[PDB]
Amino acid sequence: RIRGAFIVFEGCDRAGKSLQSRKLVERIKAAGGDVDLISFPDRSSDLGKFIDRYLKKEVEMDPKEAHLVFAANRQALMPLMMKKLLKGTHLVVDRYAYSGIAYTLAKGADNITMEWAKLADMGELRPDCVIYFNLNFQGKVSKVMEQLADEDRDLWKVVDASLTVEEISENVWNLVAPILDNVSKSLMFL
Amino acid sequence: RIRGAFIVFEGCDRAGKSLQSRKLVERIKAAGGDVDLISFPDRSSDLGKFIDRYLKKEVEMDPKEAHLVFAANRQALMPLMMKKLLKGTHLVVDRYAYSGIAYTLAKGADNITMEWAKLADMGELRPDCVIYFNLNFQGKVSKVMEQLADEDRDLWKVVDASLTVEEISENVWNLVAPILDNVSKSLMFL
Ligand SMILES: Cc1cn([C@H]2C[C@H](O)[C@@H](COP(=O)(O)O)O2)c(=O)[nH]c1=O
Ligand SMILES: Cc1cn([C@H]2C[C@H](O)[C@@H](COP(=O)(O)O)O2)c(=O)[nH]c1=O
Repeated sequence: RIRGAFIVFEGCDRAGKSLQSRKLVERIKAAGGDVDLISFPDRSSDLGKFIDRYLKKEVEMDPKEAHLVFAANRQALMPLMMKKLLKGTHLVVDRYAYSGIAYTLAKGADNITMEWAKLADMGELRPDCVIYFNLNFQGKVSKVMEQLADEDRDLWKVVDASLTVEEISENVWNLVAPILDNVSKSLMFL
Repeated sequence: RIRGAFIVFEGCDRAGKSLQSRKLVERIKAAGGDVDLISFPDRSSDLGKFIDRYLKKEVEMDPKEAHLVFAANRQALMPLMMKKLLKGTHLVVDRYAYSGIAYTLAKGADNITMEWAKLADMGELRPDCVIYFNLNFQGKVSKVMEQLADEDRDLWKVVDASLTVEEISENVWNLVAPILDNVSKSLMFL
């Protein structure tokens, strides 16, 4: 067993996650490393195109409905992701189950709790590290992201997404690099 | 609290569930009762039309993906269903979470268990009675339906779907009628 690391980037919209994920992937390749970039929702599947329609406000879904649909989109990619990590390929993943929970809880729907919202993604891979880009609807998403982060300060590392692009990139590298060495370990699951 | 009963019909395809559900609804109305008929998957929503495309083999979904999507389609209707029962309206429901489990387990996918498959539908209403129409892919769906039925012989009543239409209708009435009187009770959940 020689496995890659599983790195998740989380945060509110506009936090520069998309760019910082491409940069981390570039640093890992500059270290001769094998790495793939995954982004959720995965819009390339049939369900992902439905989700894209949802995000464009062309189709509607209730809170619990939408929660399970975004989770199904993640569950769909677990065989591919497990194969890649086991081959030794690192995964950098932009948004994951935590976005799923935070965006679902921020809707304030009746009869949803955090305990309920954790059921949908059970069995999915657990990341070796979650990088949270810390920078209204987005305001309550951040509140949930803070509660998740403080629930598990082992997994969650918080970067200052207000600093410069190159500066954030540097701080992310400094957190992630020790993990790349240390994991080559059993897979962890939610 | 004066609530209606929640009756689920389950079984393999071709078991006459669709007709027997319309007949039960007719008997309840003939008893002056308020009743609505619900069928899953609910093809009238945006997600339900996606599911219809799935069943027509026009879109694809992996086992775990499909499981959560069919479950989201059920979760979507829970506010409506709870409102109806609380108003005293009986619900006769053709297919439910149990079909969801059975059809999902019959695919024989890797890394699915019955324990996993029960997570998606948690929080949904639990029926007061499940009528199982007892009459290859459909062969393993029946095997799962038998295991579910024998797990909980309080809830599950098994009818002989080989007898005549009018005869099955009679046997279903004889099981359901005592429940209609007795529930008018707290709601039960999965
Ligand atoms: C992964 C995920 C994303 N989202 C949202 C966050 C974004 O507003 C949107 C698309 O994200 P994106 O901009 O990163 O593509 O989908 C959810 O609502 N639930 C989820 O589970
Ligand atoms: C409710 C439900 C139905 N199904 C299947 C059973 C049928 O083959 C099909 C449509 O059922 P229908 O003929 O009762 O409309 O969908 C699932 O695969 N999963 C589910 O959760």
